[PDB]
Amino acid sequence: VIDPSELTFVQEIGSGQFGLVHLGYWLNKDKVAIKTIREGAMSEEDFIEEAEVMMKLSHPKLVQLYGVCLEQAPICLVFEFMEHGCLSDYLRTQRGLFAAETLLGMCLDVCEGMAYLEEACVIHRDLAARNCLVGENQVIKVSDFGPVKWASPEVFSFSRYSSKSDVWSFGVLMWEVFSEGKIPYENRSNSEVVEDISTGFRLYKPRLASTHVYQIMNHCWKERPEDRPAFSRLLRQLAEIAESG
Repeated sequence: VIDPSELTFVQEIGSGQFGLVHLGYWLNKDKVAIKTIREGAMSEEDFIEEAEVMMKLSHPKLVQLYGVCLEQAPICLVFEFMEHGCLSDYLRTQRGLFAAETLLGMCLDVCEGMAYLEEACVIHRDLAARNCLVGENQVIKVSDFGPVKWASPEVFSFSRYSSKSDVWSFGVLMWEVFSEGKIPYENRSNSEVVEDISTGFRLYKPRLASTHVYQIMNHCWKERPEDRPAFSRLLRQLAEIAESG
């Protein structure tokens, strides 16, 4: 589903060399977010292979794609627009207005997304509040798929990604959510956080996080990947708590 240029560009709303993100409209009708590339930022093949897989993946909790622009000019990906920006950003402002029953619902949205990605054998090498989008009333959707404060030990060292590495990250994101968007290990060095985690230190439990939520957070943070629950499991565990909580 290729887009020629039926795209109107409005404002810059995101960046990182691999292109910027603009708020646009497709056909003067649909509000969209357009991710352009740069120049020699991504091989044509890299971006093509990436777009295809992204278009292969679809879940209610992942950001939806409208199409791609290979029709020249900066190459780009047209996503649906998320009316509330990125979670992290939403969690920081709005701080003090969240009910625990609301923050957990958020975590559950990213978990459903992540369960889907997990089964699809996809690894989100950078799961964090900054890559989650808020839209249709609180609904959280994961994006930027297809930062050692979020890396599991196996990543720190061997750079061994996996589905479990994601869960570890998910754990940090939960901390992020429940702390209403605070910086994990803020006052600390990368070549310092590794020290603490390696000894058994874990992010402190946020006030809004109940001991039961914290428990799961600590299960995502087990040293061994195999000791961590799959997202498929995290989802059901989070559900129970939420249900009763």
